[PDB]
Amino acid sequence: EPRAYPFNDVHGLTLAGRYGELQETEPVSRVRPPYGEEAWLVTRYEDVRAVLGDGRFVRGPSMTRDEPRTRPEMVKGGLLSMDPPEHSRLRRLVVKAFTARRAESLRPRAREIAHELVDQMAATGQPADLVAMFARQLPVRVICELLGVPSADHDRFTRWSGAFLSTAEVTAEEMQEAAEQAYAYMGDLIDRRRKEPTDDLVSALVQARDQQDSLSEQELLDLAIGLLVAGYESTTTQIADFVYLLMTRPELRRQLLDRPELIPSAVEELTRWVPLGVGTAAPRYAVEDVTLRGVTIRAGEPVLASTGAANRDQAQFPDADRIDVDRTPNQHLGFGHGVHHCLGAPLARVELQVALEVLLQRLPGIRLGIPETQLRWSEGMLLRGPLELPVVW
Ligand SMILES: CC[C@H]1OC(=O)/C=C/[C@H](C)[C@@H](O[C@@H]2O[C@H](C)C[C@H](N(C)C)[C@H]2O)[C@@H](C)C[C@@H](C)C(=O)/C=C/C=C/[C@@H]1CO[C@@H]1O[C@H](C)[C@@H](O)[C@@H](OC)[C@H]1OC
Ligand code: HEM
Repeated sequence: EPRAYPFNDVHGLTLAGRYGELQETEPVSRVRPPYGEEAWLVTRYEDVRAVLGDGRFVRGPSMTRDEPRTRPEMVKGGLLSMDPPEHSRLRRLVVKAFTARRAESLRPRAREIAHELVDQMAATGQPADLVAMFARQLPVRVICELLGVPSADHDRFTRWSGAFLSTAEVTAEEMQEAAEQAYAYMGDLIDRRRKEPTDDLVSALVQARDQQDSLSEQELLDLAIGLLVAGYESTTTQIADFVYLLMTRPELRRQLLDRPELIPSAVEELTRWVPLGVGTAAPRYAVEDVTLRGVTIRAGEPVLASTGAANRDQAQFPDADRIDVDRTPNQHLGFGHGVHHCLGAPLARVELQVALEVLLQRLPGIRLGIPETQLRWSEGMLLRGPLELPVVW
């Protein structure tokens, strides 16, 4: 009676047909995930937005509940596990430091890094793996620039970070050692910056004040590592998926080569269209009974709000399955909605823009150097994207 979930096949970016059916016949329905409790699934744009934006739907129970999910282990904590007012306080301090202006200031360093990565690929000759050499490299290096990790330390910081990716095949202790190295280093960097501040985010986070409040020592550290993990795999996977789409849809590539000024709009349309998640936004828990589409979600029940399906809802987006780089309006939920809206979105936007700009300017003939049907797709079961993208140019 509840349907087995996820519906998405991980071996591709296709939106499961089941979503559209439910948007039409059963917009609030029951699902059984591979791990964790049965939950409600909400699929219409208006309802998904309503859930992520409604005060009666909270994240705190995540910490004491068996969350609907695709993997046996549970990754808990961070800002996304918090509710106002505690969430509000931490978020006000972070954004006071992590401004859209800071994000934009990073575009020139993001481009320089992107050029380096493309040099390194040209150096080893076609076919190069776009995933290993570029997509897994650009976002963690940009996070290094953002935080203020000295250039000398970018390689070891990148090495430790790759062990946090859901696609890493390392043992538990290997991952554990990489995490303790990342924590110790970050705590030390924070301590330097406190007693000798520079222009980087760690310095600004240390000095951030809000009506006499400040971030504690532990807060600073947990927030810095939280930015890394929230900002690495997401961006890496979306770069891979966007270039995969550029390489397999000639009209998309051609539109952006003829008119690179369309890249920012194409980044929005692709963020809308790509159902990047295997499943949904982090479960929200009802704090009281809430009636939605005339179904009563009872207090305490978990609710999985699919931004993947919402972004492809025909009721909100004309001809929703079409990728249209000029689409307007495009009020997609690809960076979420409500108090947990992606804190890093201006910088993600910068990176994704830069990735496409540099790749298209350096390698305008970039294309797959194996057939599409032979691509290997990640089975990490959190996000969808290719494990390797061998490319020729
Ligand atoms: C795909 C996106 C997420 O990836 C993840 O959720 C990463 C999960 C990986 C797969 C985990 O590693 C696995 O642990 C198992 C116990 C063993 C397994 N192997 C060895 C067989 C191993 O692969 C976790 C436990 C790895 C550790 C280092 C970790 O805590 C990772 C955190 C990364 C979270 C990533 C980012 O999501 C962010 O999660 C936070 C909990 C939220 O607060 C928020 O960030 C502030 C969120 O992004 C919106
Ligand atoms: C293309 C890349 C990215 C995508 C598609 C993405 C998407 C998201 C989405 C959908 C959420 C809301 C999740 C939910 O409500 O369950 C979120 C939250 C968050 N993101 Fe991102 N994100 C990206 C990149 C980044 C970057 C680069 C950073 C930081 C540098 C970042 C930091 C965060 C943090 C800290 C949160 C939790 C915010 C909160 O709970 O208050 N993200 N992101």
